[PDB]
Amino acid sequence: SCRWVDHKFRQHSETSLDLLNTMANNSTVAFPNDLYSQASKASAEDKLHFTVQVLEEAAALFEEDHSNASWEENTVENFVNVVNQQADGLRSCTGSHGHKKKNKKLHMYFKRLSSHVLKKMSHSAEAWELIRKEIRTHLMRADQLVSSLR
Repeated sequence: SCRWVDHKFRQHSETSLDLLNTMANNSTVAFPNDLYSQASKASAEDKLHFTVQVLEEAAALFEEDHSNASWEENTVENFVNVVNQQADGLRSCTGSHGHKKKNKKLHMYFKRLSSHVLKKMSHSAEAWELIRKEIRTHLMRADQLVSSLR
C-alpha cells in the first residue's frame, strides 16, 4: 500500500485527462491489449512496473517535433509535467533498488507509434491528433490497472 496510489494518482489522472481534452478541442497501430492483459493478472509490483513504463513512454513521445500540433505549447508542458509526476509517484511505491526488465514489446509498440504514425505522416497536426487519442486510451487503461490496487 502506497501514499501515491491511495491519495494522489486519481487526481493526477483526472488532471492529465483534462489537459488532453483541452488539446482535443483544437481538432494507426493496434492498441497493445495483450500487454495490458498480461499486466492485469501480474503481481502488484509487476503491474506498477508496467504502468510506470506506459507513462514514461507516453511522455517520451513529446520529445518528437510537435511544432505542427494544433495545441498550445503551455498545454503540452503542463500535460507532460503531470504525466512525469504520475510516473515518479508510482515509482515511489517500490524500493529504489531492483533488477526488473523493461517491457521490450511495449517499447517496440511505442517506437512503432513514432515510426508508423508520426514519422510516416511528417509529424502533422493529424498525426499528433492520432497520438493524442492513443495516449488518452493508455492513460484510461493505466488508471484501470492502478485502481485494481486501491
